[PDB]
Amino acid sequence: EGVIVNGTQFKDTSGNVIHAHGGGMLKHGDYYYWYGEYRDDSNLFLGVSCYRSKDLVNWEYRGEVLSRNSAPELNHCNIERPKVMYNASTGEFVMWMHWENGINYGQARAAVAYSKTPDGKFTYIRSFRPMQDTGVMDHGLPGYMSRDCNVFVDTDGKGYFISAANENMDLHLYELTPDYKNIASLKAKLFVGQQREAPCLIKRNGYYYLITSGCTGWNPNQAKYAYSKDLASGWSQLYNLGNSTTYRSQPTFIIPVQGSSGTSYLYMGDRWAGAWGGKVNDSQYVWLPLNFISDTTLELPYYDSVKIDASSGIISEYIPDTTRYKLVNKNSGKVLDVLDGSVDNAAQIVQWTDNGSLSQQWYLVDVGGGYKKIVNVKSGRALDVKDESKEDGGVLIQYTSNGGYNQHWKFTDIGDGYYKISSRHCGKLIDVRKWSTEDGGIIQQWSDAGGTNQHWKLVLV
Ligand SMILES: CC(C)S[C@@H]1O[C@H](CO)[C@H](O)[C@H](O)[C@H]1O
Repeated sequence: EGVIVNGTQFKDTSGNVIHAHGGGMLKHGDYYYWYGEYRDDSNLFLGVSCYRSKDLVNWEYRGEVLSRNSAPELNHCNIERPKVMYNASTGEFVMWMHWENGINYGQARAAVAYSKTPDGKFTYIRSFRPMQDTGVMDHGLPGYMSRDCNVFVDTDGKGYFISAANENMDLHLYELTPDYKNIASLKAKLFVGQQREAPCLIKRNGYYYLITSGCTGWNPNQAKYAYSKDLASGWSQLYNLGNSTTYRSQPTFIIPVQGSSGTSYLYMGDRWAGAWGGKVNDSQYVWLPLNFISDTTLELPYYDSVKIDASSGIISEYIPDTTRYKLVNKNSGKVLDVLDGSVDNAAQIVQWTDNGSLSQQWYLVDVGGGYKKIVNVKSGRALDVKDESKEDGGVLIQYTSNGGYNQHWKFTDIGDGYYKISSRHCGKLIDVRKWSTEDGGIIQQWSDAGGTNQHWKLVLV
C-alpha cells in the first residue's frame, strides 16, 4: 500500500509531520535517505533532519544530522537546500548547502559537512564563497555568489556542485576535488542572464538534464529543463516542464529509483507555505514521476496520488476507482479508441469497432466538482483537448496529466444510459467529426447540437 498524497505534509512512522523542506535524497546500500531543513521559531536554521526508508512511503526519523549546535556559525543563520553525495574512494558522505547570516542575504556562500555514516552526526567544516583565492570580485565580496544549490555525481565518480551566482542571474557548475569537500574548478557558466534557480542536475543515457524553476520567491512558477551530451558545453534551450506553476511547487531534487523492472526517475519539490503567508515549517511536499518520452523530450505529469513500488522500480499514477469503461457512440455504434492504439504522447483519439482492446478501455478519476478525468488503460494518459482549444472542430488527443481544465469532463445524463460529455474549458461536447460511422473516425470537440454523434453510453467491462 505505497500511495502518496501530494499537496500535503507527509508523516513519518512515528506519526509526526516530516520536516525536510528543500531537501534531497541519497540511495546507499538498501536504504533511501531523505535530508532536508526546517526553521524553528525565529525563522532561522534549526537543524537538517534525516529520514530513512525502503518503500519510499513510510519514513523513519533518525534525528538531526546537522544542528545549530554543530558550529558557532550555525547558532544564528539561514540554511537552505542541503544536499548529500557519496564518495566511493573515501567511503564518507559529503554534504553541501546554502548559508546566510540570518540577518540578510549579502553572504551568498555555500557550506560543507561530512560523516562516516549517513544517519550519523555530520561535522561542519566551513562556509565560503567559491573561488575566493582567484581574487575575483562578485558584487563587492570575495568569491562568486552561491545561493540555490545542488549536487551531482557523474558515472566517472567525479563530484559536481551547482549553484546560482551573479545575483541568481547565472548558474555555476563547479567541479569538486576527489574528496568532494572542495572546489577544484569552475566547469561551466550555464544559462547566463536567464536567471534560473533551484537547479537539479541528473543524467540518464549519456545525456545530462538540468531542471530549473525560474525565480519568483515563494510563488510557484514555470519550471523548465535542458539537456546536453557534455557538462562543459552543448547545452540545449530551456524547454518548458509542467504547467505555469509547476503544479504549485518548486523543484528540489530528482533521484533515479532503480528496481527489478527498470528505473523510474522521481521528482520532488516544495509547496512553500510562504505562498499563502505561512511559516516554512507549514510547507507541503509534491512528489511526481519524471517520464522520458525520448532522450530529448521530458514529461512531468501531475497525479493527485502517486503509487510507488521501490522494489520493482515503478512510479505511476494511483487510480482510486479501478473500474474499467468503454465509451460507445449512439450514432456510429463504435467505441472510443486511440489511433493505432498508440502510447505516444499527444496521440489522436478516434472511434473504432468494439474489439475488446486495451486502447478502448478507460478509467474515470474524480477531480472535484461534477467533472472527472478520462484516463486510458494501455498508455495511462488523459483525454485532452489539444492546445486548450475553445473552438469547434477542436481535435481530441491523449496527453500527459497536467490538471488542466481541458482534461476535465462532466457527464450529463440524457436517458437510456447515454450521456453528453462536455469539457470544463468551454463546455463543448465530445463529437465524432462529420458524423463518421467508419473506423478511424476523428474524435473532436463541438458545440452541443443535439446530434446523436454527440451522445455516448458508458459500458462496464
Ligand atoms: C501548447 C500550449 C500552448 S497548450 C497545451 O497543449 C498540449 C497539447 O499540445 C495539451 O493539450 C495541454 O493540455 C495544453 O495545455
